Amino acid sequence: DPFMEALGLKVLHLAPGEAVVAGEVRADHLDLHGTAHGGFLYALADSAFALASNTRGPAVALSCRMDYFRPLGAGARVEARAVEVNLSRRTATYRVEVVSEGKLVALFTGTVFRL
Amino acid sequence: DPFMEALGLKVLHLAPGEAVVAGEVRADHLDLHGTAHGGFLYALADSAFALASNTRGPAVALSCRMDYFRPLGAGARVEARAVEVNLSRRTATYRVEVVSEGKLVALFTGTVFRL
Amino acid sequence: DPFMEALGLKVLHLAPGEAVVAGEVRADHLDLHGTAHGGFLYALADSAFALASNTRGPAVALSCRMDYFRPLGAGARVEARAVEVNLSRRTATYRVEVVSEGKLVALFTGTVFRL
Amino acid sequence: DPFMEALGLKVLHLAPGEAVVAGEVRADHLDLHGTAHGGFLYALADSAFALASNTRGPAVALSCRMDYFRPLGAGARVEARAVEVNLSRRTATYRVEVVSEGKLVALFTGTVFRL
Ligand SMILES: [Cl-]
Ligand SMILES: [Mg+2]
Repeated sequence: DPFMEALGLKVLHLAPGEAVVAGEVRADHLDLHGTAHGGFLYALADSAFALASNTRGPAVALSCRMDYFRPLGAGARVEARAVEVNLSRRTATYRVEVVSEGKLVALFTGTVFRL
Repeated sequence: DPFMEALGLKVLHLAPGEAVVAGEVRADHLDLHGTAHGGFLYALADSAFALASNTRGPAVALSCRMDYFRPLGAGARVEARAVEVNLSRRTATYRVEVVSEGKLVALFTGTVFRL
Repeated sequence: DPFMEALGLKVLHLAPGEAVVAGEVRADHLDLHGTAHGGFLYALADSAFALASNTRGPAVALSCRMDYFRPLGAGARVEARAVEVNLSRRTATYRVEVVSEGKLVALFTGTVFRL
Repeated sequence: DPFMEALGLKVLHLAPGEAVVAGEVRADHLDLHGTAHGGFLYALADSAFALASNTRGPAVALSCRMDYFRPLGAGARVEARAVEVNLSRRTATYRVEVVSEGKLVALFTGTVFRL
């Protein structure tokens, strides 16, 4: 995955219906506030979401939600843990918890269309 | 904005409560499908969202939704147009339309907490 | 629609990809705070959403988002105005504005899976 | 809660950061398809969401997401089980699972603004 690699993300866990992607907030991931850009944290969660969902077969995202709980400073290590919430014949939904220092710093919810 | 620059995004319009950010889907923005990664398109929309929201004063994102309508291939030019939907004293909501070739390819909805 | 009827909702306008549903905040629509229950406002928006999407053929709702901006008191007349944002072969997305006395009370965003 | 009462909903469990609300899909809860109206299921989840969040002090809902997985028929007994995902100084987020006959019917995600 080009974008994943470009962001320095690594797959730490992969299994049917699940995946964990980890990354560090680098200097090129900060925003106007000096903290982790919302797009970086989303990209992280979305990547885990893409991996987990596609273990069930080709799937494309339809709708995703991202809830942010605490701004992260440069150097933070973040992990996105994707778990399967629902698996239908044409769609599937996953929950992705974004964790840093053992606490949930963001919550991602996404649904895909199964090809 | 470091992440914005790292993704090759440019601000094309800025005004009270609004902003337009544009970018091109580069080789480092593709995903496992060979099309624009969901995180790239979100980062684009989120950047316009951040700019528009912060014209009203310091604001941080609370919850955002991204709805994807068509996968984009390498080289696509994309524009994220942010408009203010609601402005309250402690929160504000924006709609961000992602357009390519004159058509809406994604819809972003986000709410911020005003600092 | 039984639930619509039960809540006293009326279809004011219905055309390709759009619909307007109206209702009044009744005594049986209030929450403890004494204002319009979030579920009532959602039911109103969801009803317009359903009618607008049906104009394109049978479909089932997948994911919906409701953003609340202002509280409504008992007796308020309110409307849900749905418009089509995207129509694809397999899904469709609509925006629904909940309005009362000329003010935007809430914003509903929803996607359906076309059957 | 008037609206809760009107829909026949019952509070089964209420503890710090969590709540369980139960109800039955009645004749006045159906849509045209003859299945549980999306607004009824949302009202159920929203009610548990409200009760769970109130355990932390007064708060108003900002943004909520509802993901529908399975249709429910008339007479079905259903429950909304809310759990706290995040508690911050100014906001809080909850996950609410809508269950019937041991199956996950829908997933509700909501954030409140703490007063
Ligand atoms: Cl959402
Ligand atoms: Mg009644």
